[PDB]
Amino acid sequence: HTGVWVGVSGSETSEALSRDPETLVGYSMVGCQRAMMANRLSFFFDFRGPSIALDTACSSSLMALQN
Amino acid sequence: PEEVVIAGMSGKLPESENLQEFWDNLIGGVDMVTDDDRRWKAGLYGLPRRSGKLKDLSRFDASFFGVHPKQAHTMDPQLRLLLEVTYEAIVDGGINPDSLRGTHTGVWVGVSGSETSEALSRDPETLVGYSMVGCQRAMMANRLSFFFDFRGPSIALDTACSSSLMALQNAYQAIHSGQCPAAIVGGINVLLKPNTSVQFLRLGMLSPEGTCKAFDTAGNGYCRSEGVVAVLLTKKSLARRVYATILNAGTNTDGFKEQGVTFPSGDIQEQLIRSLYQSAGVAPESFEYIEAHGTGTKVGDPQELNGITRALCATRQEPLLIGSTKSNMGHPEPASGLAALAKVLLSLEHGLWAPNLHFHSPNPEIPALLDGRLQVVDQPLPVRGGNVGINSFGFGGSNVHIILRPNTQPPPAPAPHATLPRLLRASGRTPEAVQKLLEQGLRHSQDLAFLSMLNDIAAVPATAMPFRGYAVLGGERGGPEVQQVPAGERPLWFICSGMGTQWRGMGLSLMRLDRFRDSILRSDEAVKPFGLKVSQLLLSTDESTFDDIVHSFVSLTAIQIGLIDLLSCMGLRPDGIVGHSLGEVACGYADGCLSQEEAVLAAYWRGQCIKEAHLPPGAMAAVGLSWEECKQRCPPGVVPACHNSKDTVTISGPQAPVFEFVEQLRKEGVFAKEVRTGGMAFHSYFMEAIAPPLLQELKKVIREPKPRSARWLSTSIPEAQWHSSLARTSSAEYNVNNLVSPVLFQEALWHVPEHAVVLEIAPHALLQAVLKRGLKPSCTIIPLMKKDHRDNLEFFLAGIGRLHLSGIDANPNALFPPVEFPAPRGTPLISPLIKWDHSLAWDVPAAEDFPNAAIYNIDTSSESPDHYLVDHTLDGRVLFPATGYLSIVWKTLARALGLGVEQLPVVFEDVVLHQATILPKTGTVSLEVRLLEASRAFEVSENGNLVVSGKVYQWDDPDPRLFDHPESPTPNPTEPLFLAQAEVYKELRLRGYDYGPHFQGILEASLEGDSGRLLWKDNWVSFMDTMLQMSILGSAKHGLYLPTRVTAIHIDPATHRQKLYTLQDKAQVADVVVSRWLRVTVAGGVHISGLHTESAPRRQQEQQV
Repeated sequence: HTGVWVGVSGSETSEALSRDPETLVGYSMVGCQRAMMANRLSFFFDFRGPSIALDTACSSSLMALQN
Repeated sequence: PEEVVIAGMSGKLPESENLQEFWDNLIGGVDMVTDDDRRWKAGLYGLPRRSGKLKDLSRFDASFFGVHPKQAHTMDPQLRLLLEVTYEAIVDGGINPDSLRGTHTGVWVGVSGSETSEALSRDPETLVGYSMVGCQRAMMANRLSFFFDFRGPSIALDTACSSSLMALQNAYQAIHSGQCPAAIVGGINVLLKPNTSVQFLRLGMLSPEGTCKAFDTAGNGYCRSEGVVAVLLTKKSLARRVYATILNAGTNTDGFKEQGVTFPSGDIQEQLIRSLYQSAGVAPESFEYIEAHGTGTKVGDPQELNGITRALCATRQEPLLIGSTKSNMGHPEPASGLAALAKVLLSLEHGLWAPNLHFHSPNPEIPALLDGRLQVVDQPLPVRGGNVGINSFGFGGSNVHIILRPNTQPPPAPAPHATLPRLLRASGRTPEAVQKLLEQGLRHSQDLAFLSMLNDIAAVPATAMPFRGYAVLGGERGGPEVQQVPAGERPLWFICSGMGTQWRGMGLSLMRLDRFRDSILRSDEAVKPFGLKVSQLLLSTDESTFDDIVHSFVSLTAIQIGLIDLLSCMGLRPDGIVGHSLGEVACGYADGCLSQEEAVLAAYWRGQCIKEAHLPPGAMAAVGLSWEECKQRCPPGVVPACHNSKDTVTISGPQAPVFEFVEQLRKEGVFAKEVRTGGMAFHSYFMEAIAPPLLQELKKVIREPKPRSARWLSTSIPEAQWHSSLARTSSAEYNVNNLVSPVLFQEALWHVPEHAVVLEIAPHALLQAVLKRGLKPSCTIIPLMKKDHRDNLEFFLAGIGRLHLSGIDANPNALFPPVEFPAPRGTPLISPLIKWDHSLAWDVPAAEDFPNAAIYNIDTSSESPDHYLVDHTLDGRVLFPATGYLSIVWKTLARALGLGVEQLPVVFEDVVLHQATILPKTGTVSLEVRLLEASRAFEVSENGNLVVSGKVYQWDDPDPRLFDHPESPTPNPTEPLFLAQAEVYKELRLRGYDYGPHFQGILEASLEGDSGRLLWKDNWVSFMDTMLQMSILGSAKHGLYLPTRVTAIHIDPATHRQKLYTLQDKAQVADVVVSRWLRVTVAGGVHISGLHTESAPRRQQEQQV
């Protein structure tokens, strides 16, 4: 039941990959969406606990550690 | 731990402006997914044509939330809506947000989109720092914490499709362990960028039809939608209304899956559900309705429903109802959980289960539906009873589940206090909001809990909500009163009137309250020994009950003390206290220097001692004469009794001389009236004999004199003596002195501060006219009672309402018995009643902002740098000069090359003006320039209409020879006479050109018009247009000719700077030459050749008549 808490405040790669609607690819979202920062870790490492990505305005890492 | 309840709820959902419209759509069966093109053109990039979209995103009441207008435009629409939704949610629970200020209330918001930030941060040359503060995802919760002043955690979750429900679970955990007393849970989603929908379509999640047909065989996907919902969670103690209690809430992740990340796993959901309902202690058979995810996916639906079947339906006899709200409104990704929560709460409140749209045949892979274990809500099914389960499963693999216990508080049993009228006080940003609150409260006047909740939130400072209103509910009459509240604080003053106010049966109506009856009974216990029961006197029908002086005094004092108790029950504290004749004791009690027992006993002993004297009769009558004139005019044995006001004074003395003086005064026409003296003179020498026994009796009753207060302004002691011993302590001596001393009431009125609110504590507002006349005009007078009124309770409630309307804060609830909480199920929602100030529309990103051309806005406003264009009026209407197009094209070319305008010598060729653009008086016109570097061609357009075209390119090798002035058409004009500026422009006016000061650049021009001098005002457009004016000046043809084609224009700033020379003034000029043989106009560093001018209609409308 291990949980993953990730504090991320930037999503620039998703913005860059999805800019062009004609040639953008679907699986770009599965790899770039903020929620997938923790969900991908839980998927690979097979953790059944909470999988949350926080922003919380520049204290995201320490807030995730507190959680 | 403490219990967690859902105190409040609000939100804006697809095609619903509030929760009441959302319920009207849910129960009514109207599909909330629309086909319009509000966000972007339908069918873009092959996207589905249908999706759920809020009604309006460009509304926000910035002034209320302390946001400057500039930051409001750059703020994320999600946050703009979420601030209002959160405020609505807080009040919806009956909790005034001021109570939560400074606490550790937490804010958890589930947001999974930052489209607004991307649009505002696309231009590095113009983006401002506000867009970071307003649009950053971290500010979604930090802004709410900042405005509402919450000291608890402020996080913004980003798990997709579970962000809002995960936030609710986190808030539940925080409150459960005692970390927070209350929490704000929010979820927000708005559709702005089509590229995200294109990503979802490529992934295969979206449905071609756009319909989220959940639980049906034909499930192609889901359809996106946007919604904003906020929920207030509080411990059991703070909740006023409890929609439902959270028995347990948990979360877990699917972990590694063979199929992939996106493929849902039903076994993990089953484990989560089973663990939650086991740890919560709830048996599976208790459940009645399960809010499945129900996105309509061909794979997710069977997995989720089979997990539910294996977890809950294993061993329950009655079928388990299952429903999904996404078939009604669509799928808001992060705010999906809170939308289902809102649907469940509304269904529980109204007793009916909103059905699911688009369900026709069950999915064959779900055996539970075929054999009837799971019953889908096809039709509105009445609520029977049991727990409710809400689960949302993000597409990334994060699961969240919730167990609810619906509130089932039965309506309270009827009570006597429900019969009598109640007071409703409302506050709002605009008059319409106050009227809405008052009307909704009146429509449910019988509901005590609803009225109490409304009264709780109405206490907002007049700065935040400037419009206040009140409405007495259940009275014999009374429509709502609405009016604005003047800013600033207003002192509250108590004025207690003297004798002459008592009337038969006074105060019986007010005794149907509990506080007044309690005070009356306490007074009765106080003066019980003598045998006078105030209750019997008030209830006694005989008119002589208040004819007896002792009964009059005792009952008057008791009623005034009861009124003071009622006022002090609401929390009102006076700033000043003025007494007129008797009521000084009541004023003392209001101040505190006298206790109720002491006050009543002193009044009674006062009255009884007055009787025992049996002194000769003395009648006192008010006189229309002024104080000064009457006091010297008084006959022997008659003096001025009370200085009520400048215009009227009251005198008491022997009946015969007083009557003769009254008749004499009537002779003179001065106002005369003999007030009821009961046959005994007051405030005269007759009371001098009564002094000793009264003082001794008061000492018997009063043994511990206490100091007077600063608020109390003694009207029996002259102001010069306010430092005296009697004025220091309200001992028996003070009362005895006030009995015989003259009543200097008007003297102390001058000290009432401007804008004072005056409450006349008395059984009858006798001195209302005196207060009006003798008080500052800004002051306010409130009776609080009336003589022979049908129901004095209604009058008192109206007085309290008027006190509320004046900015003073008084809560009517304290008067009536407390209402049992939590409120009964079915109490009307309060969030839909909140109306804001939405007169202004704020900027919102458009589809054209996001990725998938120079623009110039010509603004003629005075502050605009292009204001000089207003001076170029042709034929009575403003036109953009052709040189204006040339200048903007030159600037665009300079920017393209990177050089500054003055560094780029440019060449134009084959310029053609297809149409003339007309600058409006108000607004702006956008001109767009597109350059083709390879072809050396340019094009100016307006609203997609071509206006100018030609060829522009840099001048590689400038030749100063070009700008040498050409040979004159005439070698020797030999005329000393020449046209000056005034004459030149008089001629041009006669032709039809009306140029203002900025475009009058010709200092002089030769008679033939070939050669002249031009000004140089540091402006290129004006200079080139001046050259064109010089060219036109020579034409013999009449009419209004305007440029249509220019073969070639050469501009060289270096030779322009070199050619310019200064006159005797500091102004700078350039010599111009026009050659009609060679069709060339050379001036300074500009060279125009082949100018072609085509006759304009020169027809103006509304010509002078």
